[PDB]
Amino acid sequence: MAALTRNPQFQKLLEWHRANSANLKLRELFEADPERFNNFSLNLNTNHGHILVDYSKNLVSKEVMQMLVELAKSRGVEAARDNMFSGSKINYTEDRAVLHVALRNRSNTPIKVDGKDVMPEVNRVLDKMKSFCQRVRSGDWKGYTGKSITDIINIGIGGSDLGPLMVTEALKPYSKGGPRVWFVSNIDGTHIAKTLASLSPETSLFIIASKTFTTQETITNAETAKEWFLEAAKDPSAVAKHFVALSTNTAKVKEFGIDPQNMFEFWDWVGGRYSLWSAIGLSIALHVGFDHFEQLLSGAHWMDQHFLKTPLEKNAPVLLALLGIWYINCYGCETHALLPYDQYMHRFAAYFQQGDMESNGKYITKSGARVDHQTGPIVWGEPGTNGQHAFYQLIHQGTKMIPCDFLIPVQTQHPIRKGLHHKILLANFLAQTEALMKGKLPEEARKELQAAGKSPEDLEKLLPHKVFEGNRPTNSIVFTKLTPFILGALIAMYEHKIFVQGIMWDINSFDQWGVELGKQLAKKIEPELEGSSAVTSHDSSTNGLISFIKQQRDTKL
Amino acid sequence: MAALTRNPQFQKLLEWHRANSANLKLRELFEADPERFNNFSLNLNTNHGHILVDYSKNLVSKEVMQMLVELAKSRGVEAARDNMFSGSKINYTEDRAVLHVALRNRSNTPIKVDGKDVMPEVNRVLDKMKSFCQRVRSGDWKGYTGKSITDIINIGIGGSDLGPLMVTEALKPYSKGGPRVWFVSNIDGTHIAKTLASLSPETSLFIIASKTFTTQETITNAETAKEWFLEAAKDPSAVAKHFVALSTNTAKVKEFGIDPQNMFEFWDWVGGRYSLWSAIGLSIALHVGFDHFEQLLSGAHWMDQHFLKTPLEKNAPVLLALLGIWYINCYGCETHALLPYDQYMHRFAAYFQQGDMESNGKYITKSGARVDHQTGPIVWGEPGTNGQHAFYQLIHQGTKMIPCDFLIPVQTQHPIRKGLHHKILLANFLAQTEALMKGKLPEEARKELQAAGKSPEDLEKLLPHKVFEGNRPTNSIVFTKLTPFILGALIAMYEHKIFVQGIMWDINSFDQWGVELGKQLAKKIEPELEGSSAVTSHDSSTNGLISFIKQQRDTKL
Ligand SMILES: O=C(O)[C@H](O)[C@H](O)COP(=O)(O)O
Ligand SMILES: O=C(O)[C@H](O)[C@H](O)COP(=O)(O)O
Repeated sequence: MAALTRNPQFQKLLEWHRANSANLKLRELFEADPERFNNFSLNLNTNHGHILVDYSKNLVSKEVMQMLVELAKSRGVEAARDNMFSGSKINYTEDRAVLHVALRNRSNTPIKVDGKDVMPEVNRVLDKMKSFCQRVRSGDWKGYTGKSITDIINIGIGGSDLGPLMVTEALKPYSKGGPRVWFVSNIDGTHIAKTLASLSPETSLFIIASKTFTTQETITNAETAKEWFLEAAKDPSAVAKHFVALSTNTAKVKEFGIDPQNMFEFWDWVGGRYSLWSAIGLSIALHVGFDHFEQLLSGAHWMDQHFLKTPLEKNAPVLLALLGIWYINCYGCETHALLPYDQYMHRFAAYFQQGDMESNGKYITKSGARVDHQTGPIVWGEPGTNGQHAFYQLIHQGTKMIPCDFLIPVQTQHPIRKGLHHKILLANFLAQTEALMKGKLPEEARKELQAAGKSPEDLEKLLPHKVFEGNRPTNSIVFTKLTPFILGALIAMYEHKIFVQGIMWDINSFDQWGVELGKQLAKKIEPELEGSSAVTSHDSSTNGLISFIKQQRDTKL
Repeated sequence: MAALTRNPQFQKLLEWHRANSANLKLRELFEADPERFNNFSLNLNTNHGHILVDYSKNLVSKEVMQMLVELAKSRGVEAARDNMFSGSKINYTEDRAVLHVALRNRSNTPIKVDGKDVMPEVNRVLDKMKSFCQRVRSGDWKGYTGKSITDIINIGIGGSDLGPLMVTEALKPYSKGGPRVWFVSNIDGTHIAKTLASLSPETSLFIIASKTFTTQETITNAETAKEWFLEAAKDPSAVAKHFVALSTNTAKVKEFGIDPQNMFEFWDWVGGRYSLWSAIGLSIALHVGFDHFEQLLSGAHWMDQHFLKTPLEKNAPVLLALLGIWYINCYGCETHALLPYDQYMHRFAAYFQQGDMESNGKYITKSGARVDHQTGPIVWGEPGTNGQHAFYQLIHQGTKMIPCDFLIPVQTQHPIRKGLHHKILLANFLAQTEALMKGKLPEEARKELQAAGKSPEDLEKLLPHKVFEGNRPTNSIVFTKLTPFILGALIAMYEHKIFVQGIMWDINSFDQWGVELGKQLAKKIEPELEGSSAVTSHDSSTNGLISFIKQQRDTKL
């Protein structure tokens, strides 16, 4: 078996769930205890706004939370956290440190890897980013025909794309005066082609974002961009005014034709899905300004310190992690929905779909054992209120239990119509979790239909369809305003939630052998697509699909 | 007990699964049967391109498919389908016909509701749409200062938003000569504010899309748009030049102040999530032209005819439905992933999130009995190749079974670099489903670790982390090109998949009672947010969150 299932505190938790969970009814939990909100929420004062983590609408009692905290202690969460923060090589399959926390270590307390403090180099690259941002944003940096830069294009995929994309979308109001930012990621030629169609080579700056600098999609996209650029500029020296690199691989950057002076370095202990805090964040800093990028880092640092110093029973990422364990390993819920009531946060769910699933979508433990329990959930979601009109039907009246985190800023960036839109948005945010909790009893629906004027026949026909069973648990995460600082704190909070779950499951949150597999796969099929000859080298499906491609690719439509 | 679980063909299938499902291994199924692709795929010739539905990489034998087809028959799928097409009121809770098939009924064969052919009115509205499209696209339709329209803004939510958005995104290359299209949906004031910031009142035309014309989000957004417009135009009579309506409710359209000639009508038998084919698709027709809109309709009509005429055992939407039943009701898979290897299709998954989940996220059967089995899955996904770097880690190496549909056009709209990008994209599409099926054996990974120079100790430790169990089932759906016609067929195919699943579960795919409770509770909270007074009328969580909002909304950050 595996560490979690062999753990006596987990077996106690699970046994309690089997014996007692059917008796947990949210509506009744609240009625019985007027202090429920007070005892099952955290109001965090960061001194730059508050974050309220209200976990009271969860299927938990004091005893459940106690058992969960004991399990975290039994699973050695505190020691593991400390090991991450001190630069221990906790990425054991790759023998690497895990130090995204060093990237935003505003205190500058030394963090050592291999006896050497990483902070001087972290800060050197940040200084280089700051200087570069000033030069570009001021209009001082000129293109090959002597014009200021108007457009910045990040080329990268996965960890080198989604962070910068999500954050520049979320912090859009802070981009006034900054250059337009574009993200190219897919190898699909549509992505680069449609982007380049809107650009001038004279005023576009490309950012090639790649830890390895060998990823097929990114290097191919970069080469396509360079070819397009050089067709116009016709001068290799012009590349240095228009192409920069964010990477750990100096040799491959040089090979591509980028000046080492145009290279913004990061390190092997920065996981891609944890990399927006590093040089990978350059497009963020260019778009919103370095000061706002620093505020983002500072928010993360606040949350880092919260995670590091707070007792587990009052520790926000730990509690979120433990509630997840409860739903995943005791209730068996496959999914976790992230539902931010904020259009600017429209890529937040997608970001953590990567952050969570690539981290904890694992099945081998530190001991080499195959897990005999569930690990990471499927993470999904869309911003409210749109979701209410798309898939909430299923959340309310389907056959699935779906833990949801509802997120919203108190203050809107756009208080139009004297705040009318935000009032309605807030009302829906609140009402939805209330509804999921409370439901609507047959007798309550019966009274409603009676009042609506329905005949005894029509009422009886319609009744069961109008019943909401409720008891659907949510987190509500509410924050003063979505500033760069508060966003940094929220991202870091979920990063540490993911960390805690991974430790408890005894898996490595920080490798990605499935992703590494992917990068080895396409090479075998590529040459087989060339020419008209039939391919017989694979299974009949792969073969048949190739035959279809070859048969269909010359047809005129 | 419910209809499905009481069905003897279902009982046989479930019993077969219990006794035999451990014997099903994809690798073995292909090894034992060289005709597997040939017998477990459908190559559909539409006369406007081919659609290959390759379902061979699924955990099914000939016997399993036979059992599934028998179940579809004994659950009344053929009769239920015929009832939909004939205008029977199969939406039994609302007593409505279900006739999105009539909207695209290119044959013009009479379809009666209450003894009246609906086709004349369908065609009348289409004619009106065509005329309006000519007026706007030609530049003949002038704004209040006499200028041609350059921007169209659809305002709507859910069914009045996702379809038009997804289709205009997917068919972008077909929009030459068309006005720019914008989609405002969220009540969050960010959405309309950032949209209006980039527009001129002189050249913008708003399309107010609302079946009911009372949806709070849409009408509020519409009124905000009108306020912005009138600040510039300062003349209420100019509204008629810049606002049109897509509705079933003539009166409410008139109350808002729109010209009755500016109203594009649809009918109660057009479900919101099945509405893009109706007047709701006006923004599509404006963007890509009416001819292309007609091609979209014709593709759907082709698939309607395929669904209607084809024996179940070779009927594409039926087979897709049956595989889903197998994974949902026998394997217990909560989710279904849609993975288009196509940037233009980037909103396809979000569209069917509504189409699928709002239809089949249900728990009450036709008899009024509660289901005692799973219904609709959670639908999710992002375009390839991006997912390969992000959540495919979990698909390959997690603890969840996740049926995936991989979709791709053979021909790209942007064959840059002599087809290099598309070759790579196709190679990845093919290699990923192959790898999901095959995995990687210990003997294969061992040799890789050996060749990489890993020590005997390191190899031993790394090995299980590098092994992939495989046996992960997929569908591959490959089509000649993503044209308006082919896109229409693909959407219609999934519509009918959803229909078949709904009939088999004995649920109503066409109502949405589960949105009501959240709406009611939001109306109650809205006025409570105003002013400084404490709110105590709810549970302590709702009260506490409101208190936090009132306390935090005046804080200056
Ligand atoms: O998402 C993945 O983990 C990586 O970030 C992605 O494969 C890109 O890798 P690169 O930064 O080395 O190009
Ligand atoms: O998604 C829902 O089913 C509806 O389409 C949505 O609420 C919009 O309703 P309306 O078209 O009546 O405004």
